[PDB]
Amino acid sequence: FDVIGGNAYTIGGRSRCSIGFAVNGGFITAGHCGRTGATTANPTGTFAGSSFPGNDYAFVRTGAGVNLLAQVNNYSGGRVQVAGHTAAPVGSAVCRSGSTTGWHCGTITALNSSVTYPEGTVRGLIRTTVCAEPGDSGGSLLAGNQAQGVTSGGSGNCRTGGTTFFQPVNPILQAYGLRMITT
Repeated sequence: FDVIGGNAYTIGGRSRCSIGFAVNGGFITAGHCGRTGATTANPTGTFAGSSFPGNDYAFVRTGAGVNLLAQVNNYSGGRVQVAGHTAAPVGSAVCRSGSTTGWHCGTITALNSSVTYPEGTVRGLIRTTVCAEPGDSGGSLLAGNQAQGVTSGGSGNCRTGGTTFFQPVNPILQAYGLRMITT
């Protein structure tokens, strides 16, 4: 089974979230998607660290038969190569891949933003003009070929527009001592 950024995965049968990025040992996604020990399908895996609220990140460990690719689905029948994870500055054009709305782009308008979800406050977020809908959570945010973050949440939708916040990738890699797959 191929793990590609932006694709749906399921948790207890529910397509709640999208894949963020492939890393050594599995993939990273949003913490609100599930708690440590929860199991996924497509791909088969287990949450092996989750931080939400406060942060919004998680790592899902995958095992045999799962190919971890340095790619993000562009939802036009192609893939985008993930080349690194150098953070882009405010004003940068960024595109999000998620399993509900596909590929949508916008610009970074703030860093270290806070939002208050029903569950509590999440801080340290990338604020953007990219739209997202439920199902897109956990999905990839790219500036060109550089991983920026995974979809956390926001307001609005892709029909009328909205504001979407992303958990930056660097703190996730640091939290779990992970390296992004490049090849």
